[PDB]
Amino acid sequence: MGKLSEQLKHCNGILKELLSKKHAAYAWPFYKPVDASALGLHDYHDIIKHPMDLSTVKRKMENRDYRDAQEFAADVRLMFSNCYKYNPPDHDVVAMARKLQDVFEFRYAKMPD
Ligand SMILES: CNC(=O)c1cc(C(=O)N[C@H]2[C@@H]3COC[C@@H]32)cc([C@@H](C)c2ccccc2)n1
Repeated sequence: MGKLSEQLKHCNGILKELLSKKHAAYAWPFYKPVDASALGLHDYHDIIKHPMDLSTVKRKMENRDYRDAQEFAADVRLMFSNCYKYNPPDHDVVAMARKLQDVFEFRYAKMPD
């Protein structure tokens, strides 16, 4: 019942909410890795050096990869940053990223001390 364990339980709660039916209308583009070939995005891996998605975050949490809340938050924010770097700001996927990041940042802020 340490501080790191407690903060990682809060992180796991956030991850479960991001994957829940409540947010599915805007969360679904972030469920699995970007399939660049399938979407015709043949420049994606030249522009994005570190791809990230919620299935990879879930795998790392299940494997006890994350040692603290800051490491978890860095991967979730990397996922949003990749979206803002690659996509024009008027694409629907950017509006969806903005909405899911608002859910993330407001609950992350309620981290137990
Ligand atoms: C994480 N996902 C993405 O970054 C992404 C990018 C693009 C995409 O085509 N981006 C190309 C824009 C014009 O040329 C350069 C950027 C399409 C989609 C798909 C799944 C999609 C998402 C939401 C609503 C409809 C469709 N996701």
